[PDB]
Amino acid sequence: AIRRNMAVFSMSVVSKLTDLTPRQIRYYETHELIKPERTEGQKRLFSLNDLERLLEIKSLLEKGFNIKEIKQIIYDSQ
Amino acid sequence: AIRRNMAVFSMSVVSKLTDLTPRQIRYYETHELIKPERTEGQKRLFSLNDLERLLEIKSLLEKGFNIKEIKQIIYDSQ
DNA sequence: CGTGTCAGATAATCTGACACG
DNA sequence: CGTGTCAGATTATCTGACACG
Ligand SMILES: [Ca+2]
Repeated sequence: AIRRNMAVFSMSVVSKLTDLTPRQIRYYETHELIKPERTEGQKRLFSLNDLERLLEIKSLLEKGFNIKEIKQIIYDSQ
Repeated sequence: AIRRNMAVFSMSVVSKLTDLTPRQIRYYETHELIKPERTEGQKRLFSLNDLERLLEIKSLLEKGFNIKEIKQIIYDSQ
C-alpha cells in the first residue's frame, strides 16, 4: 500500500539500504542522475524508485563506468 | 527493503502515513502498545509492522476502547 | 485521560570547499 | 573526477511541563 514513487526514506535510512555514503547520494543528484523529493526544510526524501535507481548507479560504478557514461546508460536503455 | 520488521520511516513520515500526530504516537509507546527501534541518537525509526500496529490502535480508539482495553486486544497470545 | 501546544536540548541533514587517490 | 572529511547553518525529533476539553 506504499507506492514506489512515494517519498518515504530519509538520508540515513537510504544510505544504509544502499551501502552508499550521504556524500555519494548527493553527488549523483548533482549530476542529474536522480532528483529526490524535498521536505519544506529542504531535506531529501527518497522513494523505492529512488532506491532502485541508486543501486543501478552503484553497480555500474563497480563495473568501472564513468558518471558521464552512466548518464547515457540510465537514459538510453530503451 | 520490504523486510516488514525493518525500521525505515522517520517520525514525520509515520505521522503522515498513519494520520496520527507525533504526540499520539509517542504516547502509545510510553503506555507500552508499541516499541520502535531507535537510532544511536534516540530518534525513533518505525517499520511496516509498526505502521500496522499504529493503524490497529487508531481504529480501536475510534471504536471506543481504552488504552488498557487495547493493550489486552493486541498482546497476550501473540 | 488523551491530545494540543510551547521550551529547551540534541540529533540529523543541509551546502560548500579542501584533500586525496 | 569520484569520494572523505570538516566547517558552519538550519531542520527535525527529543523530553518534559502547563492547558484544556
Ligand atoms: Ca515536498
